Amino acid sequence: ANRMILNETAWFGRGAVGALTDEVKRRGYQKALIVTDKTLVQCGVVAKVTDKMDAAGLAWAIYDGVVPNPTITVVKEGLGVFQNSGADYLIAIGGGSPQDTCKAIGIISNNPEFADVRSLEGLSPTNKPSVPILAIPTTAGTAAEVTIGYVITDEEKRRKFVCVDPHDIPQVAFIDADMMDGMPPALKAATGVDALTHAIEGYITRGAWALTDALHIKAIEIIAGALRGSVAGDKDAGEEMALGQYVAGMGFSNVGVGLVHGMAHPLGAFYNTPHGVANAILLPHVMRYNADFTGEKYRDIARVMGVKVEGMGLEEARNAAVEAVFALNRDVGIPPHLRDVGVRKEDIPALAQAALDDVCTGGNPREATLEDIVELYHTAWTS
Amino acid sequence: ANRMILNETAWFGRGAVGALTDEVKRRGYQKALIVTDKTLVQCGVVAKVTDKMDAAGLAWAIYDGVVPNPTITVVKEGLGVFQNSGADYLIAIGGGSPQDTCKAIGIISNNPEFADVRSLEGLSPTNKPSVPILAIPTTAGTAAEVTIGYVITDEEKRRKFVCVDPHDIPQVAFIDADMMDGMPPALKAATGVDALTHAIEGYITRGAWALTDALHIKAIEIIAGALRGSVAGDKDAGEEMALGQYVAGMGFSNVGVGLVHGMAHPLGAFYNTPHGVANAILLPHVMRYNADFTGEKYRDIARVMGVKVEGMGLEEARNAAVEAVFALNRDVGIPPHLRDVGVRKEDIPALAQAALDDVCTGGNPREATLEDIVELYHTAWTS
Ligand SMILES: NC(=O)C1=CN([C@@H]2O[C@H](COP(=O)(O)OP(=O)(O)OC[C@H]3O[C@@H](n4cnc5c(N)ncnc54)[C@H](O)[C@@H]3O)[C@@H](O)[C@H]2O)C=CC1
Ligand SMILES: NC(=O)C1=CN([C@@H]2O[C@H](COP(=O)(O)OP(=O)(O)OC[C@H]3O[C@@H](n4cnc5c(N)ncnc54)[C@H](O)[C@@H]3O)[C@@H](O)[C@H]2O)C=CC1
Ligand SMILES: [Fe+3]
Ligand SMILES: [Fe+3]
Repeated sequence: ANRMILNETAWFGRGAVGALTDEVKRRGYQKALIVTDKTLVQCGVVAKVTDKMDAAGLAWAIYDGVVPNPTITVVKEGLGVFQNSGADYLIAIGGGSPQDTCKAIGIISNNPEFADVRSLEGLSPTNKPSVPILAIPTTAGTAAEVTIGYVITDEEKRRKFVCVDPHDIPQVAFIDADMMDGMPPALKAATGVDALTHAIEGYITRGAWALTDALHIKAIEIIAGALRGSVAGDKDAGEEMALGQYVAGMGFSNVGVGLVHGMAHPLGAFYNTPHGVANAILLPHVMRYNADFTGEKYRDIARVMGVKVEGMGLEEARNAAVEAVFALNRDVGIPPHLRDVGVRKEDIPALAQAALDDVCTGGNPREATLEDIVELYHTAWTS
Repeated sequence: ANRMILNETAWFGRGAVGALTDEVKRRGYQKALIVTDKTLVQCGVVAKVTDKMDAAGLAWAIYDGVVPNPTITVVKEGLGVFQNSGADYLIAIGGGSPQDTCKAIGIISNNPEFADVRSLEGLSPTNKPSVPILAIPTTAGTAAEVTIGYVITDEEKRRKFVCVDPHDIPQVAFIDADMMDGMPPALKAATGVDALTHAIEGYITRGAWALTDALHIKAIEIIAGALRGSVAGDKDAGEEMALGQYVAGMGFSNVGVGLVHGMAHPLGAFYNTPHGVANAILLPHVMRYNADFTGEKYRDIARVMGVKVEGMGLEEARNAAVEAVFALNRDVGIPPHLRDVGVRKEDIPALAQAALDDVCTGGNPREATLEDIVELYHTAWTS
């Protein structure tokens, strides 16, 4: 049997954070800890929420110490703030980094034996649900608001580790493009191809089944249709991306991804490479590696990405899907090589071992060896 | 902004009730009231759940007094059992009737100011969540396990009233075709076209948007592909129908349906007509009435119902969709006229007024007058 964890309550569309004060009142919560970063405070994005909260007379404190690729230290700092704040719920405002941080705080806060943070890794044997989380994405996106995974950086060990826990699922997600319009184009592009990577790896993952297939192929269609326009600054394209990134989550959270996420995590841990950029560069190279274990599914990808696949045989359609992703990466200004974003040749053997041992690699529809991952990094390295 | 209420946790596939004992233990519940009917006790379908529960050492009581089109009297009997049982949670085993009954008991049981049952009608202003509900459908189906609506019969007033409450959403749904194989073919057919009706009315409802559209058109595809085979007794067709009926719910619960449900509720209340059979007879007639306010959407329906649309104008495609539903109704043995299932000509004026006042009618993409609903019943009535 296949399990689906989803958000019990989700609000979709420009103005969706408009619903938050009434959700909080109907739930009887008394005080929020908002988990976010200095940038979203600075740019006035957190204020879009706190202004409404203040107008409704709802108490909030704020932790803004989250850094991209959130570390064990960030989780413990935020945990310390929550525990002294008196908060009875959490509001995650940000991308993956604040949202994963918020999941770790919420879990540890109702399961205090996990406050070392490392022991949460894998299928966390938590007894209690997370402190309730209201999740507000500001990137488009990691789909953190609807996934049961969160990823934390162990600095001492130089590795991103995955915590998977149904207890961490947010009680409400607010998917509101107003909260996303301030993303620089490069951030829209990087988080866009992240979303696309989720949808494409979810579509072809070992555990894929009819429902996740339907969700994933619709998310690829929405993302491929909207990203160029969103990066260009189109309003409706921004709103489409907010939805597409989410729908991808509904799928990949429940069945997994593959070697792209597997190979992107070591780059995060070694170099602090943004997750989306690492995914964007690796995606077409890994799709080429996977092509022969994906049945007719690349034909579907090619079609929804606007390639005329009528008549074109399966081998040509598989290549047109890989090329449509190369073309998207170029069109939205993602650098094409790992060397352009600070990766070192010398590190590839160690990166490849960490990629092979990454839990996300298990979902890849083609069995990867150390030497295959070594070769793949070398292919993404430089011309 | 658009809201989605879904199941936080759902298990899909043959053997899905296999997960119930683990879900109960993880949740720390002490004692279930199972809400069901004498038929599912008699046919040994309840035992498929209680045998696993007994093997896991889990306490259960049982209320088996639910009748099709569950009355106020059934809700109060079940309420009385729950309140004296000591149960801390509910397991709904059945079709719409036990599942809607279980939602009413769960709500009333944590919201004692609604125990008259009539006051729950509409957007019930409940303060408290329902007693937690684990939902196990045995028909394919009403999608009750995932909807926020429930429908109760006021015998004295001769009317089905709709209660809409996010507090009633089941904590976990187990969608397990093993629990559905015992349905007589006529019940598979009647609940099948119910599922199809939900998906088609959801697809064209006034509140329809991108997410519900994707869910609905995928559910029409699954249902139209599997129903004939399921009615014939095909195993995999049965499993497909279990999924399709659910996916339809994920949509229509969150945006609504239309005039088919609106006109079927009076038949329930006047005659105790099965819901699905009334939906099946009315569906193609209402679809023809709606055709011109459905954009390109009947062309989508025609395609996924296996009509060759390659070089077909939208007018012809709209008619082929109406005809594909007539053809399905014939092939699965649904009587074609309202007169064949015990409706009276003399009642049509009163039925039409009750249909017009039914809250479900509001979603219809074409504004219905009394005269239009009168005419529609007359069209479905006889040769
Ligand atoms: N929880 C899960 O299931 C998943 C986890 N992840 C994790 O998510 C993280 C990546 O999160 P992302 O959203 O890609 O970025 P992020 O949350 O790391 O943020 C990147 C940077 O963009 C800035 N930023 C974010 N939103 C902005 C906005 N609206 N306007 C202006 N600046 C803004 C932030 O302040 C930050 O400096 C990684 O740690 C990755 O491992 C990725 C996918 C799935
Ligand atoms: N909750 C919601 O949002 C919705 C509500 N409904 C409600 O659902 C009700 C109709 O529910 P249905 O599921 O169509 O039927 P039902 O639950 O009323 O049952 C119909 C008959 O079939 C029998 N049966 C059910 N499963 C069986 C199985 N596996 N094997 C043998 N016999 C079986 C039952 O014992 C019963 O006698 C109506 O009262 C309607 O208003 C309908 C759809 C949506
Ligand atoms: Fe990702
Ligand atoms: Fe129905």
